[PDB]
Amino acid sequence: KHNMKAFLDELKAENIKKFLYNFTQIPHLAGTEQNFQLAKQIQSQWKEFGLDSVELAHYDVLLSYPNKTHPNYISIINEDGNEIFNTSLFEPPPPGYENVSDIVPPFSAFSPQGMPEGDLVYVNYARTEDFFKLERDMKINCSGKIVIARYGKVFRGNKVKNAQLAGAKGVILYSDPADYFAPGVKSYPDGWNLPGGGVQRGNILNLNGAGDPLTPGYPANEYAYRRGIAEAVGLPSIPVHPIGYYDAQKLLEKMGGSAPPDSSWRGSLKVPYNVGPGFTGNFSTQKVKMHIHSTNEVTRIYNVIGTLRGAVEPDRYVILGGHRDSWVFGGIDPQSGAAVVHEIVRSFGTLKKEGWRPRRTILFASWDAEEFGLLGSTEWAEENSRLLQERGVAYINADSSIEGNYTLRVDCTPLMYSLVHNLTKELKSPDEGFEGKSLYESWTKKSPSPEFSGMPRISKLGSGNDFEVFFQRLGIASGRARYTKNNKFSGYPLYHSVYETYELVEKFYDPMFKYHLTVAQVRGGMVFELANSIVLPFDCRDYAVVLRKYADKIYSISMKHPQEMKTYSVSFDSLFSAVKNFTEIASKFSERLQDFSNPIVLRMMNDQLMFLERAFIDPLGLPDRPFYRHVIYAPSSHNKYAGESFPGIYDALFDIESKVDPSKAWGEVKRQIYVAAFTVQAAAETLSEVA
Amino acid sequence: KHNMKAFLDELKAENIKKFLYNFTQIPHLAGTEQNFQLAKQIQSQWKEFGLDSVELAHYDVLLSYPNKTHPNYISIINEDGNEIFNTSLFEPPPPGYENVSDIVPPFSAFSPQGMPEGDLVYVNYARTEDFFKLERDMKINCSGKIVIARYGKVFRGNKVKNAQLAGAKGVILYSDPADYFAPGVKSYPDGWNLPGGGVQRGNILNLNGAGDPLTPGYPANEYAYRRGIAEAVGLPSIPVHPIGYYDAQKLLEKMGGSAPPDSSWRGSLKVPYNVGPGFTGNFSTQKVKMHIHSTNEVTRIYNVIGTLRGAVEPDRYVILGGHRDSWVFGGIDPQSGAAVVHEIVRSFGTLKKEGWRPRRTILFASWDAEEFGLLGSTEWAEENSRLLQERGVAYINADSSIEGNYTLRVDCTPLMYSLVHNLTKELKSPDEGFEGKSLYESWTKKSPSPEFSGMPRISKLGSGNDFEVFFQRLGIASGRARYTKNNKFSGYPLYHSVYETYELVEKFYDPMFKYHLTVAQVRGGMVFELANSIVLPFDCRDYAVVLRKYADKIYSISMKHPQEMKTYSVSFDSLFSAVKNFTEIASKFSERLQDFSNPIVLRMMNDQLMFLERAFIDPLGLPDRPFYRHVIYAPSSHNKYAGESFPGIYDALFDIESKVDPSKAWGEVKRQIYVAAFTVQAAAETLSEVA
Ligand SMILES: *[C@@H]1O[C@H](CO)[C@@H](O[C@@H]2O[C@H](CO)[C@@H](O[C@@H]3O[C@H](CO)[C@@H](O)[C@H](O[C@H]4O[C@H](CO)[C@@H](O)[C@H](O)[C@@H]4O)[C@@H]3O)[C@H](O)[C@H]2NC(C)=O)[C@H](O)[C@H]1NC(C)=O
Ligand SMILES: *[C@@H]1O[C@H](CO)[C@@H](O[C@@H]2O[C@H](CO)[C@@H](O[C@@H]3O[C@H](CO)[C@@H](O)[C@H](O[C@H]4O[C@H](CO)[C@@H](O)[C@H](O)[C@@H]4O)[C@@H]3O)[C@H](O)[C@H]2NC(C)=O)[C@H](O)[C@H]1NC(C)=O
Ligand SMILES: *[C@@H]1O[C@H](CO)[C@@H](O[C@@H]2O[C@H](CO)[C@@H](O)[C@H](O)[C@H]2NC(C)=O)[C@H](O)[C@H]1NC(C)=O
Ligand SMILES: *[C@@H]1O[C@H](CO)[C@@H](O[C@@H]2O[C@H](CO)[C@@H](O)[C@H](O)[C@H]2NC(C)=O)[C@H](O)[C@H]1NC(C)=O
Ligand SMILES: *[C@@H]1O[C@H](CO)[C@@H](O[C@@H]2O[C@H](CO)[C@@H](O)[C@H](O)[C@H]2NC(C)=O)[C@H](O)[C@H]1NC(C)=O
Ligand SMILES: *[C@@H]1O[C@H](CO)[C@@H](O[C@@H]2O[C@H](CO)[C@@H](O)[C@H](O)[C@H]2NC(C)=O)[C@H](O)[C@H]1NC(C)=O
Ligand SMILES: *[C@@H]1O[C@H](CO)[C@@H](O[C@@H]2O[C@H](CO)[C@@H](O)[C@H](O)[C@H]2NC(C)=O)[C@H](O)[C@H]1NC(C)=O
Ligand SMILES: *[C@@H]1O[C@H](CO)[C@@H](O[C@@H]2O[C@H](CO)[C@@H](O)[C@H](O)[C@H]2NC(C)=O)[C@H](O)[C@H]1NC(C)=O
Ligand SMILES: *[C@@H]1O[C@H](CO)[C@@H](O)[C@H](O)[C@H]1NC(C)=O
Ligand SMILES: *[C@@H]1O[C@H](CO)[C@@H](O)[C@H](O)[C@H]1NC(C)=O
Ligand SMILES: *[C@@H]1O[C@H](CO)[C@@H](O)[C@H](O)[C@H]1NC(C)=O
Ligand SMILES: *[C@@H]1O[C@H](CO)[C@@H](O)[C@H](O)[C@H]1NC(C)=O
Ligand SMILES: *[C@@H]1O[C@H](CO)[C@@H](O)[C@H](O)[C@H]1NC(C)=O
Ligand SMILES: *[C@@H]1O[C@H](CO)[C@@H](O)[C@H](O)[C@H]1NC(C)=O
Ligand SMILES: NS(=O)(=O)N[C@@H](CCC(=O)O)C(=O)O
Ligand SMILES: NS(=O)(=O)N[C@@H](CCC(=O)O)C(=O)O
Ligand SMILES: [Ca+2]
Ligand SMILES: [Ca+2]
Ligand SMILES: [Cl-]
Ligand SMILES: [Cl-]
Ligand SMILES: [Zn+2]
Ligand SMILES: [Zn+2]
Ligand SMILES: [Zn+2]
Ligand SMILES: [Zn+2]
Repeated sequence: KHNMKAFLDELKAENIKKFLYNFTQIPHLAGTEQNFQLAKQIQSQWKEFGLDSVELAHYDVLLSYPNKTHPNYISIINEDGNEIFNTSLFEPPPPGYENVSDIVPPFSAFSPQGMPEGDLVYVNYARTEDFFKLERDMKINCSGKIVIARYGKVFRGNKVKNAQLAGAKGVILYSDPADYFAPGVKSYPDGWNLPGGGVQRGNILNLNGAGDPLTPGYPANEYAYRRGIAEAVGLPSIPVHPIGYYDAQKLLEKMGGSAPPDSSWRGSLKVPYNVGPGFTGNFSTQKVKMHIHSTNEVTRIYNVIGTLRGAVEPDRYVILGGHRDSWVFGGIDPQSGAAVVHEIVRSFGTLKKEGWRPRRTILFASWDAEEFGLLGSTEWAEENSRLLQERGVAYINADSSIEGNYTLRVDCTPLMYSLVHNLTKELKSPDEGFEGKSLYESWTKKSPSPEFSGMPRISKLGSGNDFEVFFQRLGIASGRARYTKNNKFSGYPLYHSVYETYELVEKFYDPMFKYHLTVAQVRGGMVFELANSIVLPFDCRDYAVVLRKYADKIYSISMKHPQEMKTYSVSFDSLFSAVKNFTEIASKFSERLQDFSNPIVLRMMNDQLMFLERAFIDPLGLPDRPFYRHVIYAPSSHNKYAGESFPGIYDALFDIESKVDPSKAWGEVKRQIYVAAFTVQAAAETLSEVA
Repeated sequence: KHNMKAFLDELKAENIKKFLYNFTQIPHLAGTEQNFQLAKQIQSQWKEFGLDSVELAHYDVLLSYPNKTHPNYISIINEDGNEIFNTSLFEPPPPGYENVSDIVPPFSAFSPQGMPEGDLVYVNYARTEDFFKLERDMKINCSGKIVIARYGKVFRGNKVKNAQLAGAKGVILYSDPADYFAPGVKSYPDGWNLPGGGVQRGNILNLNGAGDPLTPGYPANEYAYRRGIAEAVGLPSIPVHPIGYYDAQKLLEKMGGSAPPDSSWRGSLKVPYNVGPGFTGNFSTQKVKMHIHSTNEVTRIYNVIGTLRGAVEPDRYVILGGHRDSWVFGGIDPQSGAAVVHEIVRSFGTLKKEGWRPRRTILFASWDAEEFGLLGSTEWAEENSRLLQERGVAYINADSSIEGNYTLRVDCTPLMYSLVHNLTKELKSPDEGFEGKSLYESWTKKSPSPEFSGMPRISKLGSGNDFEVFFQRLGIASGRARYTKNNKFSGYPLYHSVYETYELVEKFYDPMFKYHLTVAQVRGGMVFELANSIVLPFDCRDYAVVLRKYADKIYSISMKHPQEMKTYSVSFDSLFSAVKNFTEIASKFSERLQDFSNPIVLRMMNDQLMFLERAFIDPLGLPDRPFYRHVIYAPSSHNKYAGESFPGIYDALFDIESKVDPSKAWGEVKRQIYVAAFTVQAAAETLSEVA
């Protein structure tokens, strides 16, 4: 038979291993010839694997690169202008790769050029609350200072935005061993820890979903009109550069000024973690100078798009997508994901060559330039938005399959919760001690739901990956699954470093490729069910449950301000009424879904299921973030990686006690309650009987 | 049999007459108790006629009314402040209605209050080109003046916007007999002409599609958050009032200053049509003073929504809608339309009681507050946008059925051209001299296409009626049809006057109700075909033809500026390429549509037809007009009643030789060409094979 079990059994750990090795021998930086060659290879292989059509979709987008003959670095400079200490120009390359060319040195993509010189202020993780602590409590002024921040906790672009708005003239990002060095494990190449010369690359944009900074709204095709750089979306206005903890110790060790306010501001280096500004007495005339010469350049990128035409509903699309571009070798990020996609395509192709086709169309995507701001996925979705709007059933992401080997991590829409529970109960756990048990059992044991006994944790989608345009802009039900560590937004120690290699994975993460295989079964099984189940495998009742949880949560935030809610008559009654109505109507829809040979009622009902995520989209977008249109979820305004629920109301309430016109601030809270209550009711009504 | 002929044969002229009489005995002003009672009557009758469900949908929107105890009027005031002439406080009521209560006196709805006093300037029709002529050529400054303008040619709201931006402190609108008095016809009650005491009511908003001025984007339901009046959409900032030509002669006769620039500025009154400013020598110390005391008030309105559930595709909606609120008796506007809708519902109900149901769902709507800015239709569409987005096949409007008795007038999307041609070839002409001939024959003879031999004229949809939200905001294929005169945007003489009565229609327009019956057959036949045809009756190839015409036209406007197109490299190549591609893909889709027992391919193909109008929607809207989202058509920025093609490019090019930064202006032209080329290509691609 051709069923899910046939599909799953065809997946092989050994193939995933072969593909990972093949994808990680040379760097595949977006916009480089090597990454174009890999795109062509993937295209050719997906054709040989059996897909109906496999095309490259190219765009010309703004990318950023260091200048090869004018390198970026940071100095401590004495009063005579002698540079007495310089940060490294590159990470010491790993064993056997010391002769690999075209390793991009560490840099912060999209940093402007500049050579700012000044006094350092240490700002912990550079979070919103860290700047509150500095400015409001400690009375430390960052204006005209160079800020030094440790990576971790929030997306690095939010750190830069926070430093910019604090008046900083430059930002230095570094990896503290508190966050990037697990006690009792060896540094690469002898274990999976970050050495002191390791450095995390990464872009520092604040795109808010825009895609290519020059073409918001429209694909960056051959005739596209581009904004000038001054009007580009999301570029930082101050220079930024990342360094490792050997170099960071040299910058931090001389810091004076005020003591850290408490222990949560202290990392693991042998320094005081003084906040500054500037250095202690003897070194007080020394300064820090950045030298940043990177350039932004419009550059061609290439997505690979593979189609497996559906037998019955070819106009309904289930999409499996993940990126292909990497910072250097991409041993984990993204090739551990891309190798799993490659094997999934191979398995679907094997069934196809035997005469099988999925009920609905499956689209497979190898996205480019994800590392530079989700550019490949976003441009393609901008080009194809009308098709995706009207035909998109679901999107399953496929970045790194493993970021650890402890347990599964799933983030998805509530519409997929039941699908994920049912699928994981039918898969074998790969975990030591759970042989013969289900993946559901091991996952639930290791990552219990905080809400429900005997259920696993499933998180909200935020952003920082290629599902963003599909979910937050277009409102297509989306999900992701990967293996993870026991720091959830910080990344694993070797993230975006030259040390993320095939050997890292094969030696230290997954030598038997069993975790990769389990992730292939989860991602692949989800796509199989979404593309093949007669009734789409979405349970609207699961959205009703979470909407009540999110309403309770946002009401509880507001109720920290009872006097103001009395004064401005701030009521959540409409939102609770909408949620109650959604619960009622969803329950009745579920009964009809169980209770109907009629393909029109089926498809009418499948259309109701498919357009339910779509109904949470507001065509006017969220305030000042027009590309985040989903009213229930958006990436947190303080941390792109985290999802926030009822984001319009959440941001209206955030730090509201600081606003100088409380009448206006609370009016905007009420406006957001109305928009949310209306959207929930309108989504509910899409599930009512149609006439 | 139950087929279109059965439906059409059931329609009766005598019933339409009975309904028109019933709907026009008392005023039905939006927000009044009389109009709520009529809503309840219509609801009850549509239920008895056989509809499955008939509900009222109410909203609380901003309306505007004169103050009953402080009337609006205009004076000529002498230097001592004696008001030596006053305009009328009401129109002399028509015979037998002199005791009707609650006739709203003439006023301009949404005028602010004020008592501005000043010198008059006469501005012809107050069009953009009239202000260009005054300000640029004649060097006349309207700042701080009261402008007097004749009604006609463009929507009165555009006149007010133009006067406001010229710096006017008040606007007086009047009906000139040149535009509102047909030579050789008697004034009401002895014929259909406007008497000198007649006055045209009408709102003067510039909503640009927003709906209720206080709740743009969202329905004005019970919990809605409202803007403050200062942030309301579309309200004028200067007082405005309309008068008849007896009163206008008294204001114009003393005008001095400069002579009218040419004869196109002279109407038919025995005055010089001096442009001013101010009065001739002897009266130069006299001024004009307005006294406006109207109030804006949030008021409940009621739509009636009737559903006839489809037998096969109940989740596909064909909508027949038109307004019910009138300024006074609504003898033509809108009850000549509403009576036709009532008879159409009655006829569909007759088939339904015999066991018939249409294939798709038909929704029937009696909209409220159309006269105050399309408020009822727009609020309901805001409430139901997700349902309409995903399920809306077509919208057919149904305002006034007759505005004359000369020939048919059809405005619609190109997708309906073939439907309209085919239907009119099967209907009998009601015209004298064409007995036994088709309506297509009489219509084509009387209103020949300017493009094609042996075809009738069909115009572009603009706005000024309830199809706006469906077509320009939501992108649902829309059409309208009515009988008209041989002044196309000016209205008929008694438009929005107390004289628009049942007797006006019965005596002077359509005594045998044969024109009303013909319009019922056209509107009703269109709804029948849209709701019943197996394949939706849309021909995508007709859109390809018009897109080329519109591309040629916009290129020709640009080519008035060859040096600038050379300098700024302004190319229309992408737009022509998109149009060529749309033509090719549409031709291939049409072949497949002819060449496919498979209901999924059918419905897939019907979905492609239904979503083709939707594909012309840009979710970012047009510049500064977020509710006009269709890229091919928008209401003209100079005349809400007229449609403009490629409006984004058209407005970027308008008066471009006057812009002080030509580089920026031409850059925006290029940006609009890219948006249009992309949208045309994206719409084309929705017709490609789906996978
Ligand atoms: C959840 O679903 C329920 C339906 O089960 C839905 O209930 C609706 O609530 C609205 C808003 O409260 C009701 O609106 C009322 O409608 C009647 C006419 O039917 C009006 O007369 C009422 O207005 C009067 O009273 C108001 C309140 O005191 C006054 O402000 C006003 O000036 C009038 O005096 C009022 O508009 C509506 O009838 C029900 N519909 C039902 C029961 O079918 C509820 O709105 C849904 N929740 C959300 C968030 O949508
Ligand atoms: C109408 O439909 C046609 C398809 O029938 C479609 O044609 C496409 O045109 C684009 C834009 O011209 C082509 O883009 C080229 O793609 C190749 C790879 O296939 C690239 O190598 C080309 O780039 C080079 O040349 C450019 C121009 O000189 C340079 O600017 C660039 O730097 C490169 O050197 C170029 O991107 C595309 O291949 C075809 N697709 C086909 C034929 O299938 C056309 O775009 C449609 N019209 C609209 C408005 O969409
Ligand atoms: C990764 O695998 C691919 C596919 O097997 C290899 O590319 C092939 O290499 C052979 C030998 O040079 C060529 O003849 C084929 O044309 C290639 N096939 C393609 C591109 O589809 C590639 O060499 C492998 N890369 C590494 C680094 O091992
Ligand atoms: C840090 O790097 C800088 C730049 O390369 C070094 O300073 C330069 O030294 C050279 C040769 O001695 C001089 O000709 C340049 O004028 C210097 N450039 C600048 C910008 O100062 C510096 O010596 C290095 N510091 C350390 C400690 O290695
Ligand atoms: C997950 O599996 C459960 C258990 O099989 C499914 O729930 C059953 O679905 C069938 C078919 O509708 C019903 O007859 C049963 O009553 C359901 N059992 C329950 C609710 O306990 C559920 O549909 C599956 N989820 C999917 C497919 O998304
Ligand atoms: C318009 O027609 C309607 C419906 O025939 C009339 O309303 C009915 O009037 C009778 C007699 O008063 C009542 O018993 C019914 O309750 C009404 N039916 C309804 C409202 O559905 C109405 O009187 C007519 N109006 C005019 C001005 O002729
Ligand atoms: C135009 O109307 C105004 C307002 O009613 C008239 O002026 C008023 O006359 C009364 C009684 O004679 C005075 O008590 C008021 O003080 C006047 N009001 C104002 C505002 O001036 C005026 O007479 C009318 N003009 C004509 C020609 O009929
Ligand atoms: C309008 O009527 C024409 C003439 O009947 C229809 O065109 C015909 O459609 C049938 C069915 O597809 C074809 O087999 C013929 O070749 C067509 N004749 C032509 C193009 O001259 C046309 O489809 C009708 N328009 C509608 C229904 O919107
Ligand atoms: C990079 O630096 C070199 C050497 O100083 C310089 O000549 C060139 O302008 C720079 N390249 C850029 C900005 O692309
Ligand atoms: C901080 O720095 C600059 C001093 O140049 C000053 O303009 C700014 O107002 C200061 N802000 C606070 C809050 O102290
Ligand atoms: C993989 O699992 C084993 C068992 O805990 C351990 O040796 C190793 O630390 C894990 N690797 C990583 C990268 O967590
Ligand atoms: C209308 O005018 C009367 C009489 O002058 C006045 O008392 C009242 O305030 C006005 N009504 C309004 C503004 O609604
Ligand atoms: C017209 O009127 C006012 C005079 O008060 C002046 O401020 C304005 O600049 C004038 N404009 C032109 C174009 O003459
Ligand atoms: C109706 O038609 C006849 C014939 O031309 C004519 O008496 C009359 O002017 C027409 N009525 C109107 C309002 O045009
Ligand atoms: N490849 S990844 O680490 O999962 N995503 C990248 C890019 C994310 C973004 O730009 O939103 C990052 O977080 O730096
Ligand atoms: N009833 S009608 O005359 O066709 N439409 C009204 C309202 C139009 C509008 O506000 O857009 C008018 O033109 O004044
Ligand atoms: Ca773009
Ligand atoms: Ca509204
Ligand atoms: Cl992922
Ligand atoms: Cl109409
Ligand atoms: Zn990644
Ligand atoms: Zn990454
Ligand atoms: Zn009307
Ligand atoms: Zn009207």
